[PDB]
Amino acid sequence: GIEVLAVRTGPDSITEIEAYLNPRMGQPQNEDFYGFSDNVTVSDDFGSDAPPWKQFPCYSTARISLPMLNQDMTSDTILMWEAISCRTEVMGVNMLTNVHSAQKRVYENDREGTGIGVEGMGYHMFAIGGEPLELQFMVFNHRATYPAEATVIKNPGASSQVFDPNLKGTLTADGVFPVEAWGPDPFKNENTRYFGQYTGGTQTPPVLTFTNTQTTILLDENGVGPLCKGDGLFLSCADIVGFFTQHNKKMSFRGLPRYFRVTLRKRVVKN
Amino acid sequence: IEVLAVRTDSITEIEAYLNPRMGQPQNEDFYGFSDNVTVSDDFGSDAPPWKQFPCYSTARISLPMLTILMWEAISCRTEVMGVNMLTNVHSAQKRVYENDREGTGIGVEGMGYHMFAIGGEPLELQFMVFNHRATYPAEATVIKNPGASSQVFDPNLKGTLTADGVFPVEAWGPDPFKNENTRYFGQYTGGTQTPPVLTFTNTQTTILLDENGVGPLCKGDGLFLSCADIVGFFTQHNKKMSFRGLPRYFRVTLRKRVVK
Amino acid sequence: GIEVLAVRTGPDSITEIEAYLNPRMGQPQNEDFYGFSDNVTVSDDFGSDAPPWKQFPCYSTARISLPMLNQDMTSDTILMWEAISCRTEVMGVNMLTNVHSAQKRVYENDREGTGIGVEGMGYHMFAIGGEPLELQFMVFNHRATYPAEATVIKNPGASSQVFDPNLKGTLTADGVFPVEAWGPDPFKNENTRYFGQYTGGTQTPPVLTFTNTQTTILLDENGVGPLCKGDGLFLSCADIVGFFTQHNKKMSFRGLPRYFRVTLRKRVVKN
Amino acid sequence: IEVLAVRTDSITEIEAYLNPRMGQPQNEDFYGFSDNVTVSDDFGSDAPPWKQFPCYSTARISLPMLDTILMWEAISCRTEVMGVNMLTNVHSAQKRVYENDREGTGIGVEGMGYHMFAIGGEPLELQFMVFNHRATYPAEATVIKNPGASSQVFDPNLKGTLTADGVFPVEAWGPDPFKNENTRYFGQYTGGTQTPPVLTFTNTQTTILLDENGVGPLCKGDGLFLSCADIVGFFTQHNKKMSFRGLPRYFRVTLRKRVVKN
Amino acid sequence: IEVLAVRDSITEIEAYLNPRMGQPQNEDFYGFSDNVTVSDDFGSDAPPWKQFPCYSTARISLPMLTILMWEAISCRTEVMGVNMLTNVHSAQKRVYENDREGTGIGVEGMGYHMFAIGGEPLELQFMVFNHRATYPAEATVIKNPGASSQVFDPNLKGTLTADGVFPVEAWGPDPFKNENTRYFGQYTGGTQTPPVLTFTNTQTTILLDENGVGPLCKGDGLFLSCADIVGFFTQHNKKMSFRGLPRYFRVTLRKRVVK
Ligand SMILES: CC(=O)N[C@H]1[C@H](O[C@H]2[C@@H](O)[C@@H](CO)O[C@H](O[C@@H]3[C@H](O)[C@@H](O)[C@H](O)O[C@@H]3CO)[C@@H]2O)O[C@H](CO)[C@H](O)[C@@H]1O
Ligand SMILES: CC(=O)N[C@H]1[C@H](O[C@H]2[C@@H](O)[C@@H](CO)O[C@H](O[C@@H]3[C@H](O)[C@@H](O)[C@H](O)O[C@@H]3CO)[C@@H]2O)O[C@H](CO)[C@H](O)[C@@H]1O
Ligand SMILES: CC(=O)N[C@H]1[C@H](O[C@@H]2[C@@H](O)[C@@H](O)O[C@H](CO)[C@@H]2O)O[C@H](CO)[C@H](O)[C@@H]1O
Ligand SMILES: CC(=O)N[C@H]1[C@H](O[C@@H]2[C@@H](O)[C@@H](O)O[C@H](CO)[C@@H]2O)O[C@H](CO)[C@H](O)[C@@H]1O
Ligand SMILES: [K+]
Ligand SMILES: [K+]
Ligand SMILES: [K+]
Ligand SMILES: [K+]
Ligand SMILES: [K+]
Ligand SMILES: [Mg+2]
Ligand SMILES: [Mg+2]
Ligand SMILES: [Mg+2]
Ligand SMILES: [Mg+2]
Ligand SMILES: [Mg+2]
Repeated sequence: GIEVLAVRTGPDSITEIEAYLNPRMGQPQNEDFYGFSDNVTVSDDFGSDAPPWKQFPCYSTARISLPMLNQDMTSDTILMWEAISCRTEVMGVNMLTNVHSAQKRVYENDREGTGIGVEGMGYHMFAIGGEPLELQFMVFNHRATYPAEATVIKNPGASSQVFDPNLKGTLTADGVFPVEAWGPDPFKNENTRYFGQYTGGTQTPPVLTFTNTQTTILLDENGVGPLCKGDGLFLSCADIVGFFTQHNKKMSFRGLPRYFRVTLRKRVVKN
Repeated sequence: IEVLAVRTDSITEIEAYLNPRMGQPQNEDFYGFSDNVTVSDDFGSDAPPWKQFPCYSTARISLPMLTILMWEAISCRTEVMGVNMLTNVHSAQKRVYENDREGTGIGVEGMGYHMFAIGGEPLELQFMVFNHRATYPAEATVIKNPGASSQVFDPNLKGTLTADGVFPVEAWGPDPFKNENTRYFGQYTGGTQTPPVLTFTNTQTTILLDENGVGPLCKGDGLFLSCADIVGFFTQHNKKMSFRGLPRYFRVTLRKRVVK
Repeated sequence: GIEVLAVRTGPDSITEIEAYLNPRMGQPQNEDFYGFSDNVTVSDDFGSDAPPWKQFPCYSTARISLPMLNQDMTSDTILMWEAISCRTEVMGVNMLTNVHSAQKRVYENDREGTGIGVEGMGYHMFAIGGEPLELQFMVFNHRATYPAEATVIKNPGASSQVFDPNLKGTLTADGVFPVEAWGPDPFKNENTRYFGQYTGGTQTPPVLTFTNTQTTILLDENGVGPLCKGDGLFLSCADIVGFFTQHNKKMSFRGLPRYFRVTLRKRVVKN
Repeated sequence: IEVLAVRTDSITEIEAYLNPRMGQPQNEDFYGFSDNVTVSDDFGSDAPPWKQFPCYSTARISLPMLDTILMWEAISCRTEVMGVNMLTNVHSAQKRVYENDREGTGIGVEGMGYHMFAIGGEPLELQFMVFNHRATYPAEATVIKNPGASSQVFDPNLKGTLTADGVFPVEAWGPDPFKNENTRYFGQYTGGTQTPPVLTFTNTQTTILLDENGVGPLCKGDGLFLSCADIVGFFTQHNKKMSFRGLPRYFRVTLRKRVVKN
Repeated sequence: IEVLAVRDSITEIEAYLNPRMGQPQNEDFYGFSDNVTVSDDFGSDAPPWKQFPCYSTARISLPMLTILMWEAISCRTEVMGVNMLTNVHSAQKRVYENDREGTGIGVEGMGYHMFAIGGEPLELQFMVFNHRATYPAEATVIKNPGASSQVFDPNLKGTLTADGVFPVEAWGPDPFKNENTRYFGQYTGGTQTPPVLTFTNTQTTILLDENGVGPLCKGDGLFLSCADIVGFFTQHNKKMSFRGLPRYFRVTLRKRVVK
């Protein structure tokens, strides 16, 4: 319900922020497995499914405080920051050339060859908005009991295995909304742009690109970018690269951090 | 229909979801899945049990009440929702190293079949089957005794998608000889261990205007949405496999069109 | 050597035709395995190679009779139908979601899993022309003895395993020109547009798309579409989806029919 | 060459084919194939026999005879790998999908695709570069002898030109990006041995050969130089012996008369 | 740098960087790593020198020329020697090893292809798979980098100032810096992945930023960097080594007036 008016265009009308989101794969920060999940355990049935904390990835999010542009918030019009473009890069793609660190080998029976490296599912998504990303709760198995550390809808019922219009949330906190339990809500997010790709498998080769030359335009079909409510820019992502497999065949998620550059301009809006 | 001028009050937007109809009933523990797939020994004794195969999803959306005016669908967004759930490799899945009782679950793998249709009347179907001798269950809507020509194109074997969750995906497809008033789109990747590849964004708008600049015209002020979204197979520890589906989001923008 | 003159415009100037071509994978029409080849047998050497009839696919073709637009064919100029655009779709893709019909199972040793469905090579091609598709004879093994039912160059010699400028033909008949022995001739086909893709393997997943929204322009670099000599529109195709594998490991080609919509306009030509 | 006005019968089109040179002799039963590939135990005793490895195809096309002089300028091309249809053959003496059961189709052609072509007004300029510098190439092949360890990466001394058909090994020579000012080249490599081959064909694709300055290859000696290599994969026999399989390439080239300073 | 107008005025350079996969130049395995060994745990992880690839880099001296600077406006780049990967006879594990039959498997596995063109050294972010890895003395790394180095730590910076000693697995381009460099990278992982490479002399990449300004060559130096891991070479005894290829650079520069 924001009435959008004129773009401002002077030499001081554009700002740029840069930010990083570290991955939240499960293992705690400042400890030896930071960037990984704990070794994944698998239930015998849907009824007894209770994934332990640290064994599954959660979304990354941050609110970036922008310069406050309005001396008087009672004026007939105010300025808001409008996100018009971004650059985003998955960082540390270089580290995936490591095939020597405690990895199951290509020829395990012969105790020979390189490590198999990271392989399996890729889940890469990011979102840029003027308010938190709007979520739809949806799970593979509704009878999964998520641990206390996680933010989920408890006892969500059978309808949560597909679309249930009751089961909404917002990405309000870093490292607690499980990736497997929440996704972007296309019924909402009028003030956010999101982008995602899933490549499944457990032996799938990761495919990643990185360049500082690619800009994505964030303007909608009315030429309006995300408008930063309360001078807040919301960045969200998940970057599951695949799995790390140990000699003893235990497997963990590996994630990478994401870079964001967002170019914003001053937009007059009705107040 | 004699189509005259675009009117300009004059624009409306609708949003809808279609849940998948993979075979297991709603409001029960396996909703979103088929029942475990059984395989016949030969084409002559081929009776796929009810709940073991996916069916099309469909709905008619009631549009606001209205020479006549008709709602003309000019653009859409669509999205397969719940892609996020496929990051689950812990729920009762055959493991990567089953012989060692070790590794993640293998997750959902195998065939992707993704189709959607938006029109001003029900989707017109062409009946076509892998094996014409398959005996479909009573619950399913099929052409009985369709004959050998139903394994390829037979101009006689027509239908319309009039009901949700009963038209088998494996027996019906969009009819390219009809559907002048519907746009449809479909992608198929086969296999049983194929990596699923799904994308999601809110930045993709598809224009529904034909070559004459005319969108689907909503007969009886009804907008017809149809889809099927098979994501792949769920494999249990005991190697039983079932279809897994996901729900689809629709946004359609419509405008008032004057017609004769 | 047709001298092309003015395009006719106006409400009488365009016609649209729709047609289907059923696949010719080997098994006879109106019998239980229509849409399939017979089970593929494999030779022990190139010298003894003699593929039986029904075991290999052939090209589909039709000549569509167009409205006869000229009352007098002796006039200094006549009208010809000129194909300017087409839509084409592989029909029946829906059927490949069948993994229950007598298929080798994913876990055959456990008698468990879905069927493996249709997997392996995809060969998809179509042509639209004002005359028969012009062909180049070319074979994997020149010593192959084709059955009497098939149209081939007999005793073609070693040069037929690569390009031999002598080994020309035209796609004059339906369901008899083996796919594996004939391909489009890029030296000819001035009045035909053809398009093809091959994806090999026997375990390769089929990849097919279908929509009623995709139009292919058929005008050449001079703005001239295929001109229908004698009011005949030539449609050709092959749509090998992959193989059907039985429980006993016998394998057969599976094909699908193709839809054509062709938009034609009246073109004046010299006569 | 100082380039002046386009003098545009100012236009000519040529068509040609280059048969592959996979190793087995022409006019004999395995034409299009290599001989069955043998693998060495180590880099120090590595001598790939003649016929077991592919070589580049090349031809010079004689064009219509012609202060300043006229030269033919190639402005566009079509090219096509022909015979893609033959790869639907899964019956000709092929290892079977279920060999232990003596059942299934043949496995067909699978493995690496190496597809390159070049169109120039002089021979394609080459850079010598090899997997293993100690490989002993056969007498039939054109190689740099004793090329040194440098030749496993870039060495500026190790140059050649593609002057003859069917004798420059693909695995020892590639296009030189430091040269080829008067040639356009294009290449694609997909590796492996069981990789699915992917090939397309159409007569609706034309490639523009003009450079940044709007000049196409100028045909020195009124000669048009066509080169290629089209490895589609490996043929596997019942006894697991493997051989390269190649396909011929079509070229159409449109040329116009260009005035140049003599 | 305050950038004024585009100012005889154009120059072109060509260069190659040979790969630094680990085995020494002018010896029989130039282009390869040594055979890769694998640790039993993250705690005892000490990759020997020559078993892992490092970045290649060179500074190109530009012609002697408010001030004027050289501004890189376009490049061509190509991975050379793609032709050599058609070799399936040179001491490779056979397709049917049990039968001592078939071609060699050739080069297979991970592709890492990155290049950068700049007016100063490439700015690096340190990031490693396993922070407890002990890199050998020959390598340039951050010693005892801590758990934060397994993801993004803003304290863990370098610049690519030396050829063949910055491990690819420890350094990547820093998106927080590199305002005067253009970098491009693609990774495809796995150990049995088919390599996919293209080559042509018909592709030119524009190096101008959103303000129409290319890399400005500080001290009249042009900085070229790359890593081109094509995949692994597998011997009959299943030992595996990195295989790299050299990269070609063409760069077009123009004279630019700056304050
Ligand atoms: C053991 C197992 O995996 N059970 C799963 C169950 O499979 C059975 C089910 O698919 C039925 C059809 O509804 O078919 C088979 O059971 C038959 C018979 O129908 C049943 O009554 C008897 O118990 O055993 C028979 C042979 O097993 C399948 O085993 O399916 C459910 C979903 O419907 C769950 O997946 C359950 O884990
Ligand atoms: C058995 C078989 O597959 N035969 C095929 C034949 O393979 C031989 C061929 O590749 C030659 C080199 O020209 O090498 C091997 O044969 C050697 C020797 O050269 C030969 O004279 C002797 O009889 O056998 C030896 C091996 O023990 C290969 O077996 O090659 C042709 C193609 O050239 C056919 O593929 C034939 O089926
Ligand atoms: C023996 C081994 O691989 N140990 C792992 C260790 O695995 C643990 C698992 O065996 C079980 O005991 O649960 C705990 C939960 O924290 C561990 O997952 O995990 C650590 C990293 O967490 C490391 O991978 C060891 O090598
Ligand atoms: C037992 C079996 O799988 N039968 C197949 C049948 O195979 C036949 C083959 O075994 C041999 O006898 O030759 C004939 C040639 O016409 C058959 O190929 O084939 C039919 C299909 O025609 C069917 O697949 C049976 O199940
Ligand atoms: K930006
Ligand atoms: K819309
Ligand atoms: K024969
Ligand atoms: K041409
Ligand atoms: K350049
Ligand atoms: Mg909404
Ligand atoms: Mg119609
Ligand atoms: Mg011709
Ligand atoms: Mg040069
Ligand atoms: Mg910066």
